[PDB]
Amino acid sequence: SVKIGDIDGNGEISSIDYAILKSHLINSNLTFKQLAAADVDGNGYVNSIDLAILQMYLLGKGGTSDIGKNRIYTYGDIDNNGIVDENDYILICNHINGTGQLSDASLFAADADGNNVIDQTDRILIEKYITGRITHLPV
Amino acid sequence: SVKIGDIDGNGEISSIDYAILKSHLINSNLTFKQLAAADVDGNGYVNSIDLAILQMYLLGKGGTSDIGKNRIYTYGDIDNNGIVDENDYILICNHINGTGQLSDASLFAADADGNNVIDQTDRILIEKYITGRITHLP
Ligand SMILES: [Ca+2]
Ligand SMILES: [Ca+2]
Ligand SMILES: [Ca+2]
Ligand SMILES: [Ca+2]
Ligand SMILES: [Ca+2]
Ligand SMILES: [Ca+2]
Ligand SMILES: [Ca+2]
Ligand SMILES: [Ca+2]
Repeated sequence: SVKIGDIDGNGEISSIDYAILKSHLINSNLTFKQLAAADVDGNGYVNSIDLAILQMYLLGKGGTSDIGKNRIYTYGDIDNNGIVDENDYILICNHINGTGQLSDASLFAADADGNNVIDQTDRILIEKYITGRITHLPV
Repeated sequence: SVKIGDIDGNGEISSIDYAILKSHLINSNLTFKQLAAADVDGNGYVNSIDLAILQMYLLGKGGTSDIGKNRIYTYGDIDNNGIVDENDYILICNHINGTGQLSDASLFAADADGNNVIDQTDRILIEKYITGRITHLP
């Protein structure tokens, strides 16, 4: 499960989560799972606006946000429309071929073997899943 | 500062906060300030619904709530209308006299000496505050 804002993965939202995101925005260091947790506003990309929303939440000053909620994801569902199908395959293929970069927040769903790399193995697994040759993704 | 759901007052919302509130609902023990923090849904009373909302939040399953937000308190402003006047005084007097009980969440605003009791001392102190004899409630 991915908890929005829970950058260190410990299940609770704290100033350490914020510190890790702030450091990442200076020098990238977050895993795919952390990038999914870091996309506080849900627009797919991890940036200083996400950081700001997390700051306002932690200081008690925030409006309504998804911080603390479990993020809805399905492995292989890269566009997060609730189905794994050939449009998900296209997104990962273009990513691998250099003709379209996956959003920061969708890398976790694309990483079908959970090794924090997007490569041919992920594509093949999604291909097998779509065509019914495997019942689930290994992750 | 009162932060909603932050029962232990450490500035963050965690499983410890839930444990303290659950313990209180079994055997009452929260301070007035903790009661203010525990009224998650803002309805004035601290009960199992507040606990349930905190539980859902900590499991990542909650809807929209005020958990984590600061709730601004003005000492002596019992009706939360932004001024301290005779109407706040009446609310504390009735409470003391047993002719109307303050909500759990307003006890912190009424407690002029911070001893987690509302008694004749809180009445005298708000009187002095309203009439300007004391510059601020202790
Ligand atoms: Ca955390
Ligand atoms: Ca974002
Ligand atoms: Ca899809
Ligand atoms: Ca992979
Ligand atoms: Ca706390
Ligand atoms: Ca309540
Ligand atoms: Ca008032
Ligand atoms: Ca008192």
